[PDB]
Amino acid sequence: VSPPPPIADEPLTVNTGIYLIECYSLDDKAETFKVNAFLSLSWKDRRLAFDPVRSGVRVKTYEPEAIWIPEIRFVNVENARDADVVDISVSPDGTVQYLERFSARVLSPLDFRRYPFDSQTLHIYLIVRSVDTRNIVLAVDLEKVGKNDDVFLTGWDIESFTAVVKPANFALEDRLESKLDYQLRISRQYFSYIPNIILPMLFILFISWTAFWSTSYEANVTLVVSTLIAHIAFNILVETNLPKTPYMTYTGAIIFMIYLFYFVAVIEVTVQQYLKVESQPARAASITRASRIAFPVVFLLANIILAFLFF
Amino acid sequence: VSPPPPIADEPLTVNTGIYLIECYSLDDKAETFKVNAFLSLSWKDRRLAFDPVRSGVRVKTYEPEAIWIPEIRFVNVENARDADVVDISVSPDGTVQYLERFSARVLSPLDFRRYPFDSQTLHIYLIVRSVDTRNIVLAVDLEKVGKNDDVFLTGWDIESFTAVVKPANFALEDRLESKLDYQLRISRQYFSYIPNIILPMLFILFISWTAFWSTSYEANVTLVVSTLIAHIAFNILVETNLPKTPYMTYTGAIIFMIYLFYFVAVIEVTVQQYLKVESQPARAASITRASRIAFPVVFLLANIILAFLFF
Amino acid sequence: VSPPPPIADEPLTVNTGIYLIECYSLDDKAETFKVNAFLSLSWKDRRLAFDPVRSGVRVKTYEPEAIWIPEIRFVNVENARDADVVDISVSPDGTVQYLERFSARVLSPLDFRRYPFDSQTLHIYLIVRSVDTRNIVLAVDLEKVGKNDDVFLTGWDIESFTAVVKPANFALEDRLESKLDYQLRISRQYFSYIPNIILPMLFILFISWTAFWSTSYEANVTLVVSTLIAHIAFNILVETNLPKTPYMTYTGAIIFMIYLFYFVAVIEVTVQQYLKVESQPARAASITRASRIAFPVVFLLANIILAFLFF
Amino acid sequence: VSPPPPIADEPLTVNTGIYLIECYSLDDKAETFKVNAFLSLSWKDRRLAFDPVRSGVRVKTYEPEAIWIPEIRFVNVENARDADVVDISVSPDGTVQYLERFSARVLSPLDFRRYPFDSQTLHIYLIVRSVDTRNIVLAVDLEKVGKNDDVFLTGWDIESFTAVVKPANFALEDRLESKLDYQLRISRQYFSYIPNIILPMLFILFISWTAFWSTSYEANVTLVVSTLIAHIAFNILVETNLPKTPYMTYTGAIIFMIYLFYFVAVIEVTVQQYLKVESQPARAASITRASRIAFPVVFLLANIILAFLFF
Amino acid sequence: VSPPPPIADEPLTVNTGIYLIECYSLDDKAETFKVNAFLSLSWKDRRLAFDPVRSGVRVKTYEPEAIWIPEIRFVNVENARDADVVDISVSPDGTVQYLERFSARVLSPLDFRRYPFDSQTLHIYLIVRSVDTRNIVLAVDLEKVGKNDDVFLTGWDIESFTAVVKPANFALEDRLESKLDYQLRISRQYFSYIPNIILPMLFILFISWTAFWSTSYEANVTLVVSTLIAHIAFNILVETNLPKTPYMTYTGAIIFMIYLFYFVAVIEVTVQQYLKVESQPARAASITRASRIAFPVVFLLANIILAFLFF
Ligand SMILES: [Cl-]
Ligand SMILES: [Cl-]
Ligand SMILES: [Cl-]
Ligand SMILES: [Cl-]
Ligand SMILES: [Cl-]
Ligand SMILES: [Cl-]
Ligand SMILES: [Cl-]
Ligand code: NA
Ligand code: NA
Ligand code: NA
Ligand code: NA
Ligand code: NA
Ligand code: NA
Repeated sequence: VSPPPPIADEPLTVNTGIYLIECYSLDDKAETFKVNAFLSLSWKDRRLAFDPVRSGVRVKTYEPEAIWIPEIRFVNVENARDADVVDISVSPDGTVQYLERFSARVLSPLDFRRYPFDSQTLHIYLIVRSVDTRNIVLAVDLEKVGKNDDVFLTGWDIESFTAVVKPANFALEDRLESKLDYQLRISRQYFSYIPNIILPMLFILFISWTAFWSTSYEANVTLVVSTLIAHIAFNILVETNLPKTPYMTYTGAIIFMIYLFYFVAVIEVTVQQYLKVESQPARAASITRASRIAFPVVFLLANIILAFLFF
Repeated sequence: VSPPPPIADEPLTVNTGIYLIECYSLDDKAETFKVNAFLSLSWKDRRLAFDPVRSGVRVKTYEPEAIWIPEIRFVNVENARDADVVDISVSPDGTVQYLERFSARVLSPLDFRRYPFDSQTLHIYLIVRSVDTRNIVLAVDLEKVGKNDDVFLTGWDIESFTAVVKPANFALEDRLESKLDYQLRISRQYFSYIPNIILPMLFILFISWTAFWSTSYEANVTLVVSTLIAHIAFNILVETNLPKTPYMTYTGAIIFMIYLFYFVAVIEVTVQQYLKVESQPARAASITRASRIAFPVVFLLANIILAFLFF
Repeated sequence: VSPPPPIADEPLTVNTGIYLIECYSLDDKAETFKVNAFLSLSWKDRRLAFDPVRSGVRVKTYEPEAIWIPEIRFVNVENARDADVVDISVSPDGTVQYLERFSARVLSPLDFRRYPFDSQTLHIYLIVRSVDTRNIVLAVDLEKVGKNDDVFLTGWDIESFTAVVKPANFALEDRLESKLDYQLRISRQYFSYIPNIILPMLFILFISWTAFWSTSYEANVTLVVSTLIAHIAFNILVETNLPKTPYMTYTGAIIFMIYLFYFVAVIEVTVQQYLKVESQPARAASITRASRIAFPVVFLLANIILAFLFF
Repeated sequence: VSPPPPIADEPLTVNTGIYLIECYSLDDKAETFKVNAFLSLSWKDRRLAFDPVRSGVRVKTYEPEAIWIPEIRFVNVENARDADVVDISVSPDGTVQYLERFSARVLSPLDFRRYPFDSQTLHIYLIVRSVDTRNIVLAVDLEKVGKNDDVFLTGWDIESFTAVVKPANFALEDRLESKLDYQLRISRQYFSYIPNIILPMLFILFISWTAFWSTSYEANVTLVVSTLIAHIAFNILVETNLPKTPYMTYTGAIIFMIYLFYFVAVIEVTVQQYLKVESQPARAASITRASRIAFPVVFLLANIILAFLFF
Repeated sequence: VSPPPPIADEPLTVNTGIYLIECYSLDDKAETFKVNAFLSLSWKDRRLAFDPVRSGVRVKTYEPEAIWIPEIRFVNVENARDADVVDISVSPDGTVQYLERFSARVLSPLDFRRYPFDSQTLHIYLIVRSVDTRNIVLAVDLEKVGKNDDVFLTGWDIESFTAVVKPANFALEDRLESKLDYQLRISRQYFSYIPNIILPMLFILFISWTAFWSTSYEANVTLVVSTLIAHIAFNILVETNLPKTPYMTYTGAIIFMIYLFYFVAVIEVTVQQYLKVESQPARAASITRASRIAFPVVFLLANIILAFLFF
């Protein structure tokens, strides 16, 4: 079976639609998500036209093997989609209506700059390669784009699922390709990060600052070094949920900055002890009293500066 | 092969049944479970009618390829089910009895609010899409719904496996869909959480309170900070077995609240030391004595309040 | 192809055999194991009978497609077995000898009560569903049941592989099922648990008891709290190799009991310090001296009681 | 279908091309990467020649089954590539133009000597085995070699994708093999290693050196041993992201060297304490003062020497 | 298609060869490795003989379906090999030359006694089952056994790939089986274990011995307990890379023995403190001075004894 022949010199328009049934497994490290959806295709094939009066039937059902079907592929998939044809219907004028249900692991880059307060635009790129007899061009049937109300992506809020209606037409190996961009806009449910990572991380930091109300070097060393090790455990925990980025994320910036605070608290604790041994406790008392104000104040201002640069 | 023709204007009724053979791998993080079951289907196709006198047999066996079979799909599966046809029996009136054995990874959301004392209703949604020639509607044969006595889901108790007998019939892409809800009610075996997470977590918390019977700042700092780090290890352990939820779980609430207790114990330990250095041990003694009662009392009342809000 | 016809009203006997080639991947958490074996089937088909004088041949080889073969399935498998037919031999009387090689992931529950000194009975349940024309019943050919001498299951000793010769015959969805139970008896190689978990766990416990020969609260607090944290690391290590059980395991019971010992050692260390501060060191000396005997004695007796309840 | 016949005694030239669509999952431990690309093949088959005047058509489309196609394989793949034929076009002279889209897990060794500041040359080796009737030789069509602009490999920068145009022609099992080398040059995005591993590791090292401004043995022991344990946690973290190499990596060398610094700081801390107890604090003061300069100076010079040997 | 008929009563000899293309994923825990190789087979089928004069052709190419091919299987594979036929060639006398490329996950036991200084002999067992018409026997064509020069097994050195030329002929389910043993001799690249596990483990052990030059119980307790916890972290790290063995490995023996050294150092530290409190520091000084020599001396001799028993 060959492609439908043109009346003039017009390309063949394959109208498309994607109806999401399931969204699952958004893997941040892999920058992938799994999708279960309906792919609907429609085009005119005059060779398939019939008279409903003469044939009796208003529509004709076909097996994929019996007719020409455009080879539609996904650009950003790991392996070719697992697809199962649901129906093929042909109106008297030869308008074919094809429907298949598929599943696919989609590869789509994520911007982690504002993590865990980030929003993403996931993409599903549909593509068709033209043949020598005909140039094939893709279109969007908006009445056939959508998602099931129950569609849930664990740890994310689905905002919208739309299609950029004008395809990106280009040459690849001296043949025309027509590409469509289906965009799934999502925003991360940041909630759990607050009681599990953010507040525990602040609590251990504030505990290290109790060393500014202590003259005991041994206890101070314990407070600052112990909490520093717990900070390292949180840094390791966070970086295991994320891929390695060539930029700084919001959480990464805070986590990094908090090390400087631990480092400066060790200097203070060291200086205090040194002065007391040198019989200068009055000078050490001045440094410790200033630290009580300076550490929370510089921490609050540094955080305002960071929140400003990132949001 | 086309669908069976109607006598009047009646939809074709495909009776269904699901008999569970195996339940395994309830993945809390993924919100999935694996199932191995029997899917039985039954419909009338009068085109398949036969006379046992003329044919010899009283029931005819068919290969799936030989006859029209309704395209029945699962809504909430990751990939299309692994299925193997066991039997296709046709009786003289044209009634077809179809039996297949399948295995599928089912995606079903879980409510972790009361974790690890939670119950869940797992769902298996069966669906059929109508054709232009006929509207296909699903029914439940209750005599064909059940589960093997040996069906065990590691770490869970299976309560019941029933079907909501009235299908959800609705429009989807200008065709009718008939959906059935099969519900597997389960409840978590909370037992192991007690000696492995809950009691160890309470023991280390009670150990931190021994600081209220000590005047040694160095020892108190070690007791409270060391046990706090062990609490962080339990928080990390717990959160690795759970997905990130946009709500607070019972365990999460307790784990979070216990940080406040560690934070306030550090303040007490700091205050006590400060007063002793300022030559006010009588005042410090009053605060430490009150803490001995206040900490267990507030811990018990806070826990009663939490158990009330969650149960 | 239809099933063989009966002479009288007798069921068709399908003689079975399982010869293990490989045993691997006993996953304790999943409660699964992987098997690579031979499945042999034997039944009589009179339609297939021939005279070896007239035909010349003593046996006839067949392709699966050419003859009727009973649909034999495994009950407790994750997915249907990956099978490859090795041979089909038909003798003059019509006795068919079928041989296939298969691989399957078998789901079989494990009793962890005596872990890591436990023995298990793994099961492979074979099943056949009867047809309308004939009732099919399973039998065991003992000469065709066995295992390769080289069959090794990493971390386990294989004791025996036998079959319960009488099938479980029962009705399921108004048809007869014939089920056979093939039992693989294994016992855990507990050896490695001794130098890697048990003895390290006892060493750190005995190290905490050195606090009974020390009057230094600061050092005592370090000894008891540090070793307690190492105990938590062993508890976490152990519980990651096991599924969550609605009962107590042997190791779990010991691990749990050892927490009580750490808790009571903290009370002793606290009491001793308190009395010394209250200028009562003679009383504290009496409690520490008793603890030196009481702690090992109660530890040994509690362990004897536990070993008795579990074995 | 047999291979095309030669005019003289010339080998059959199969022109090749690889156009990358997706690059993903560069697994450092496994030394593998996943690829989704176009494989284009072109050869002449005189048997397929036609007159475009007589046949009307300018090109002829074929199904793979209809014509002879060379068996082209990948050398360094885990399993055979998952391939789907896109097009087969035949010009009037008999020049066949074959295009397939494939996905493959490619096994390619990595040099970790300069990790995490390393560059790699990933290889995709194409091969063809000659037949008895004809010797098949591979060529590169440079116009059919390339990559999608959007091609991203998480944690890496793609520099170039080129082919070594001259094949490696060699005998293997008394038949000719023609092998082509497609090279994907990449360089690691080292950025994230700086705030997550390198700077945290230096901070804890500098914290241990504060012991050189302290006369408190107890505090010193805590500072040096605690930071040493945090170093061990970083060493373990790093070595889990890398395979075991029969050579030293850059990071490995630094991580190893830093242990010697911790070991010598423990000797210093021990010596100081010993002298103070022996009533020689003047001598200890001289050693501690020298260590304040010696430790950072030797650390800086040792690092210059290492950076020189590795870069 | 039936097997070739014998001239006399001679068995059918299938000559075999395995040429390794890729070796990868030697999983120590699973005791498996993945292989990508060529399997070549050769046998005589007189029914396939032709006159080169009459037919013109010197060799005849066949599709697997067209002729009888021996069912050759691998004994120690997880699942049946993924195989693709490269060529089937038939000389005029009827000698068939079959070549296929395959990939397989091979299950082969490993001896960890000398880990990480161990050598292994990996096995690939080829097998053929006899038929009633003929006894099929396997042979090795040594000119067709080998490996690609580029064959690399990450973390291992490949020494040789040879075949035990005489098959192990035996009865299995009343048919003769012909088995061949292909042996891949490898030796572990122990290098990385030295800077990553062995030297770090010795450094922390030597640090605990600095307690023998200290009279500070509090500091001693910190030194010995902190380093002991780091030893536990190394024990856990090592045992995660290895399966549980019913014997002691070299590393396991050293790791275990080092616990006894930590235990005895705690006794010494305890004894020293006890004597000082009892006003016997002269006696404690004698024990501490002896320990300075005794601990390194007993450590060196115990290690010589262990190296002797294991090598
Ligand atoms: Cl696709
Ligand atoms: Cl263009
Ligand atoms: Cl074009
Ligand atoms: Cl489905
Ligand atoms: Cl099965
Ligand atoms: Cl390939
Ligand atoms: Cl095989
Ligand atoms: Na088609
Ligand atoms: Na059908
Ligand atoms: Na059959
Ligand atoms: Na301490
Ligand atoms: Na072909
Ligand atoms: Na064959």
